[PDB]
Amino acid sequence: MSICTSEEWQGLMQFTLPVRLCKEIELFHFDIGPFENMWPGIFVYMVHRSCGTSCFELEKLCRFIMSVKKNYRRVPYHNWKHAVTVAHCMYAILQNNHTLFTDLERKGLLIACLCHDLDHRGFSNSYLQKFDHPLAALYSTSTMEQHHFSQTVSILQLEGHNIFSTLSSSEYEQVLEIIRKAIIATDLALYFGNRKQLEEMYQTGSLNLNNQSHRDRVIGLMMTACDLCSVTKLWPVTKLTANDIYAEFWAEGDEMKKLGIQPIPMMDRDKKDEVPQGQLGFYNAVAIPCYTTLTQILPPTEPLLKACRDNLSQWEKVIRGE
Ligand SMILES: [Mg+2]
Ligand SMILES: [Zn+2]
Repeated sequence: MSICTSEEWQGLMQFTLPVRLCKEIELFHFDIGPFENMWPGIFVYMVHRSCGTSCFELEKLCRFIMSVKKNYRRVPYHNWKHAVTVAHCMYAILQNNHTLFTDLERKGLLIACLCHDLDHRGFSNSYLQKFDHPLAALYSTSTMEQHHFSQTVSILQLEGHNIFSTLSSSEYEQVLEIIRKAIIATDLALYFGNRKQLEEMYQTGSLNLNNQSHRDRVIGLMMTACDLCSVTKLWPVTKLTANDIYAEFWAEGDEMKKLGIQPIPMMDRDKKDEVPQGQLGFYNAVAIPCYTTLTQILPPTEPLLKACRDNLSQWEKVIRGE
């Protein structure tokens, strides 16, 4: 476990945000990349704007963030920058659907996003499972997600870190569940079933947001939507990130090789030609449907779908030499 120093959050409480960004965070395609220094501050801004200033305890929040920060590894993809990006997509969905969600749901969904990949190694579930690695035996399914949540909790169990103290033991235990379920939903295995169910539910007319089971399923889709949002950015950003993903996918497949296993096309660095054919598969199979159902459920999220289409169009172009 890694704790933030004394004078990191104190100088971060000093943090104020420039006007130009204030007006641009609100945008779905907004890219946080150009503002590394400013990332902790931006989350806070997003919290405040969505949850309220007097609402969260400030000393605690700032300690919480820099400790979340320091427990993200320096891996190519699933790092501190993934976290804030994913957090940002949430804020964008939330802002456009603010009232649909309660003040606890919004509190918890934003904190969950930031924490959803905590202590990621750059290794997939399947890897840790087909091998072991103690984590696949401790958490048998949704291996890494279960770790991610656990770590969130450990971070909350630190001196001055428990931002949720000021809640009622009723609310406190409610929000830990919203998080747990949220962090778990980002296991992409679940997503496929969850979308069809939701597809089904919307298509028949059954979907009801007062239904806690329905609700949970909707929140699920949101988490998938955010965890993937880099496919919703402008093309050059989108393309750069794919490098980082693969950087990890390959380092993984290499270790499969290193210990006598033959990795799929997607984690085979000698198979870089098939990538754009895989990306097209992934957009069509996974991302397009994901943002499609989500737009039906929540119409203020159609922009996310467009961005994704546009990016699919680009991938098609790479395939045909252009
Ligand atoms: Mg993850
Ligand atoms: Zn993720």
